Amino acid sequence: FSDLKGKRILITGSTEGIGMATAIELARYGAVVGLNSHVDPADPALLLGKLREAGGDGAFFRADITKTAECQRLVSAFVERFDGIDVLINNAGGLAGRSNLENIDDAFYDRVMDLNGRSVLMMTKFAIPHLRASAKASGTTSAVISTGSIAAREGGGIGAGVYAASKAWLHDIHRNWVKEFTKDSIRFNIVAPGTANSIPMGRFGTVQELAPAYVFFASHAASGYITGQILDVNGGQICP
Amino acid sequence: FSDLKGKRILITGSTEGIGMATAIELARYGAVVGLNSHVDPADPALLLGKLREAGGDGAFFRADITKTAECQRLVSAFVERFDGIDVLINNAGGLAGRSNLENIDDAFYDRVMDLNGRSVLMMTKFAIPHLRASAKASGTTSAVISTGSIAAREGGGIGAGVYAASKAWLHDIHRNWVKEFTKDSIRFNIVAPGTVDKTRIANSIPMGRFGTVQELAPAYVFFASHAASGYITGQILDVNGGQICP
Amino acid sequence: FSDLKGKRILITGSTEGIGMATAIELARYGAVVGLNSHVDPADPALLLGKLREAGGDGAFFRADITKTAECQRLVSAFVERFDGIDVLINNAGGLAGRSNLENIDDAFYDRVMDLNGRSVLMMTKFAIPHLRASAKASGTTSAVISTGSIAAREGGGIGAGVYAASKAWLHDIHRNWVKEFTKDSIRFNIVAPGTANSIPMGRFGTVQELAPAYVFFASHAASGYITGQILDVNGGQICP
Amino acid sequence: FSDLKGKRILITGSTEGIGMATAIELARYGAVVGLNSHVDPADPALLLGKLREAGGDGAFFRADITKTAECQRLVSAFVERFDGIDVLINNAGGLAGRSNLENIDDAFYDRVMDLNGRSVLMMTKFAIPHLRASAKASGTTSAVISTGSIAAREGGGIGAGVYAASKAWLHDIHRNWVKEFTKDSIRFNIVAPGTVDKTRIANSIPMGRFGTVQELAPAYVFFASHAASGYITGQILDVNGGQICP
Repeated sequence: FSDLKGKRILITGSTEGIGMATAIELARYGAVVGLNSHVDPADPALLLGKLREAGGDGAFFRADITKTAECQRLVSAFVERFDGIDVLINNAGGLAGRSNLENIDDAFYDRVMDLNGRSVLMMTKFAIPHLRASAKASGTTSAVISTGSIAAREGGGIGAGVYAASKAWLHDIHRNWVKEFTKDSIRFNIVAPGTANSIPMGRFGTVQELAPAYVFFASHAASGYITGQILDVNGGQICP
Repeated sequence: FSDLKGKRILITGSTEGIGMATAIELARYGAVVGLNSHVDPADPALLLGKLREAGGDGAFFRADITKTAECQRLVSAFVERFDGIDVLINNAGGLAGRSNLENIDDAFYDRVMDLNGRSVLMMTKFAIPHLRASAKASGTTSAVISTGSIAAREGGGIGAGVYAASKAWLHDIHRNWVKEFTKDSIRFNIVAPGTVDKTRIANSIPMGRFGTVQELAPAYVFFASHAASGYITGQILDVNGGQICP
Repeated sequence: FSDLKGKRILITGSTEGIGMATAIELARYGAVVGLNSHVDPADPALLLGKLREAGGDGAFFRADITKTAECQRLVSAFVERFDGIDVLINNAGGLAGRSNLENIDDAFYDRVMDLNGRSVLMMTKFAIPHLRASAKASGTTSAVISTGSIAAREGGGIGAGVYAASKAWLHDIHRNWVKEFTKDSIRFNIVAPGTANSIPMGRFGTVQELAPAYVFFASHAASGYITGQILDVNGGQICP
Repeated sequence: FSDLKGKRILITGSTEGIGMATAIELARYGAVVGLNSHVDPADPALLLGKLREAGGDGAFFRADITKTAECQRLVSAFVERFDGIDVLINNAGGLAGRSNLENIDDAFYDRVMDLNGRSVLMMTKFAIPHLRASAKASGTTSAVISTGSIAAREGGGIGAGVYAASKAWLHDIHRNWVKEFTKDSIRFNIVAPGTVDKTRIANSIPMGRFGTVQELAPAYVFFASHAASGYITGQILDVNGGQICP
């Protein structure tokens, strides 16, 4: 993954969990990583230290990407700082509460779909021209990676229907983006985490077991001929 | 399909296309069909005449189901007329325009997702109580049938990404509803049309032509009948001339 | 399903279970049904009586379709009797024993694949020219229906790996046949039965709940624009 | 991928194409690679020289793995040389001809299914005991990686039906092996190439060209490394320039 050195990678929802672990793993190969959350972390400089300690660089950008204006602002701020985008990682998302169908109102639907649907759509939209520029300059490809879910495939847990559907939504919109943007040499791939006795490996995954898949999809040398794919990382929980 | 006689079937978006053809075919087996559109058909009496001539009955209910309040109102109106719901057919939906990703704004996203996402969610939400009651009274099952799409599987055409995604959204939410509502003896199935009535799309179809609405309706009849499909739930039947073989 | 009247339907493995139930249901719409098993049933005339009582007709043909020569003989015998084939139903198949991977030898592999693979391949092969002729004469379509399985999708039970794989094999070869033979107006579809607490409906299916799907796929009026599809009949056991 | 140093990786069909490229890329991380072909390469010393120049080691083993006896013999030979197996890569396979269905005879069926079905079954069968022992000794996982195909998903080209089916067979038997062998800390994953090195096939690929073997190898390296993919089993990674997006 020597081709990740100096690559400018914007990761949404990356101050904790999978996003932060991915940021660090990418930074180990010299990536320049834009961290993001809707809230300021306790110690932003510490996160930056971990990126630089690993061998890369970066910055933290606060932005609430449930709002389209904020997606625009985040992309513009990242490009102002680093002069472009080589990889976008759509990682921000989540359940945003649980509700059986009969208790779902407009507010609940809006909340879940803004977090998991509108955010990914608009982040990607605003990143496209920068990703297009990146691939043109490098003569290789640029990349989008999005965090999917097992729930996209088998409906998710009771009360998590809208969330599950939003991930199926994501998995399929990537297929559309392959059709539109492969001509621009932009690749699109998904890492789909699982959720214990329904898991063949008999345990939940750790963030360290998720990060390498993102690194793989980020590197043109590793995955340059790979686009429109979903790699499920779930200890065998589903074998699609 | 003799077990469809008297069954009360609410079909959203059924004044034209697949919905109207399905309504007529169900009426042939004596179904009582609720026709619906967001706008008034120019003569509802004629459409209802066709249902009765086929051998069934029904009524027309105007409701713009992109609005949650309208979904509640439509279910209430149908239940006011027929006291209950035995089958809900979520057929309303559509592209609502095309846009390359870089031209998509909030309005475009909201429009497509209200038409294909919010609508089916809220229609199903408001119908489920009645479907539950229906199944309990009959001792068999009640049914939800939703119109999906090939685009749920392979991303749809350029400009149709949000539509495509909204259909994948539907296909997967049905899987969730199987988990929640199979205990209430409610079945959930999808008919996923390919291309229904250009040369390039036809060449991508092994049968070399687009489908007709008459070729779509029988799949809905099959999924509506407990006798035919009583042990079938959580499934998608693609009707597409071989355009995709999933 | 009024267009099934007089349709000549050859069903392999149809003296018991799904095959016999399907034969009867088709006969209710006036179909002429060729029954088949590798062994003579106790009372062949009784089965014929059930077809005729339902409203159709038929005959019983004994043939061991694990052997290609027997597939040829069965097709030739059916056509000798009824002058053609309008629908082929590949229903013969089954586990043929259970074996964990380490105990699988050539004999086991051969047994399972002859029953589930070679049989379907060769039955369909020998039927094609008759199915081609049927569709040309009717001006509509002729049809192949094959019995698949949930096991094609999720690997089957422990010890049933070769069986499970043979069903995935079937599901995919149908996709190839769509490409080759749609130009001949021959349709190909699959009914995929499930196998209790892993089943949302909380029970196993009955043969009566399986038969209608076959009738649906057999009728041009019902499924004339449907080819290359799999309808899983499994009480929600998998929602693919 | 530092955890690949010294790992003993048996790759069937690895004197050319994807197998040879994968062998070399693994050797770069210090792997000990068993090269195999059903026929003798014209100079094995040269191929082994490339493995050592890359930074690894290995040996060549001739075996026609369409025969079960040869599968046993190959595993025995590799284990005789290196005492065990840490990763098995089932890469041997291929069309073995094309035939329209009406021209397929028993010989055609047997040939394709021995090459793509029987071979992978028996190679995996004979390797599993050693993979089990390997995982126990290391305290991590051992791995099986098998070469699948786009044809497993969408039926393959005209004439390639049995090949296509044999790859679907493989994709699904891996799912069974996850159920049986995850308890032994053996992982099972598939790399499914699309088209690897005509104008019509290229136009069906969004990237507008066939893949190269160098673009396939990294996926195998990823699946071979417990550090990279230790929580990944029962998966298929398609490497196809967008030809199918499953």
